[PDB]
Amino acid sequence: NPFQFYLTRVSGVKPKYNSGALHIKDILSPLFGTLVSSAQFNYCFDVDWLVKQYPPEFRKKPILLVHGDKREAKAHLHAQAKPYENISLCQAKLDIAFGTHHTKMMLLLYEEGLRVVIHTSNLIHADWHQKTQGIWLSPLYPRIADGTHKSGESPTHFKADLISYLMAYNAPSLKEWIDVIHKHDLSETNVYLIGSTPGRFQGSQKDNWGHFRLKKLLKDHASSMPNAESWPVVGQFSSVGSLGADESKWLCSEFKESMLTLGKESSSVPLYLIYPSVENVRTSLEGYPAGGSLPYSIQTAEKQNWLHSYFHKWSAETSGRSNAMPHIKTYMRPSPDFSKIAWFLVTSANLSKAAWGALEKNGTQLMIRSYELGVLFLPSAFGLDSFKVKQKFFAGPMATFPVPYDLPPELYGSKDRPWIWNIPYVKAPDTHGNMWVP
Ligand SMILES: O=C(O)c1c[nH]c2c(-c3ccccc3)cccc2c1=O
Repeated sequence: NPFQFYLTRVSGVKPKYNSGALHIKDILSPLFGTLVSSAQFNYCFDVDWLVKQYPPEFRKKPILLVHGDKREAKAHLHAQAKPYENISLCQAKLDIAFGTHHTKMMLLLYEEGLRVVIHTSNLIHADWHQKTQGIWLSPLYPRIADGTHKSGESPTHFKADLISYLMAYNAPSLKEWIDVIHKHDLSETNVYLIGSTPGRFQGSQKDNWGHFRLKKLLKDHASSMPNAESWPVVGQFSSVGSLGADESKWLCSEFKESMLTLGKESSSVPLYLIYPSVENVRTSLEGYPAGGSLPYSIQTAEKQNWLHSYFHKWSAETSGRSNAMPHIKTYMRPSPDFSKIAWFLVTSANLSKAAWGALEKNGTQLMIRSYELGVLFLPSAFGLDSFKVKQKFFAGPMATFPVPYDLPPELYGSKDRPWIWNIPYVKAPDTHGNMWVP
């Protein structure tokens, strides 16, 4: 395969459903490269656990943890890392209220080159145990010879775009990583970077981030087809923000409008949202505790009951993961019969204005609260007009894209409810025999 899109290993499925999956120990193995230094961008860290995932011979190499924690949470993280003299920390600035550092990325510097890993898992045991999570693995990027002057840039502009993302932090520890990236050849990269960074962007900067970044890439590098209006949009996520009193406020006015962009020319497009029902969580491998990582609050939900008529169950027989609750987030554009897709995005971004941006100041400014990161797969970047959907995620032309859940998505039944994490479920017990009492 040219796509290098993986799922994490799931404890409890048959071996055939983990053949081709990756655990964090696999990613950090010496088979991938001889580690010199690494940077771990994430939201939540268990530092004792994380160091144990590195190979023993690499556990004293420098590690930088890039996080967004403040005040007592910041102190707690520093306390976790103090026993490890080789670990440094970088607090990403969050100057807009209610923002978080959600980006999940590894920079892995080797003797042999550099690797970039953009993924969806927190650095804690539970996120790699029984969840559905996504990983994109970059090629091994070779170093540019000292004295040679080459750009090292890809046709997707990935090198410049990754440097731009890191520059937004304005952090000394990340200037060091920017200099590392400048020294490597990333020309083989076949994905586009889609990032969010906190701020208020107008003018030339409007298209740099968030859903306007996605819109710009789809305008420039995808083609519109006849009957495009019949190609649905699918969004699949693990959390939902406050989207407003009706769909016209944000979901179907600016978010969907960016997502349905194709080509440079100038809505009844079906919108499918995939989000675990209560029954999905109850019967999952983890049981109700899986809902601890699906943080949809009742306060938000009760203000937007209109949204739930868009919701479809989690189903993933194609990858044997129907009972492995999703923490991956994906967005894609399938054909009307779900046999092809016009593009696929894997990202940290949930269905929220904080992650994707919301227009302000009479439509002239995009305000984003959070850091997010994902990679976009476009057929044009692979010499194709569309991707055929792989029918079985782990089965065997390698130009078919491995969609990790079932299509078409299945609408909630009349008795289904979206998982809401801060109310009790006492009607029926989970796979471990327990109820849920927040
Ligand atoms: O990395 C990620 O995707 C995650 C980000 N926030 C999470 C929260 C949370 C939500 C609101 C306020 C504080 C915490 C709770 C449970 C899991 C997550 C989580 O998994």
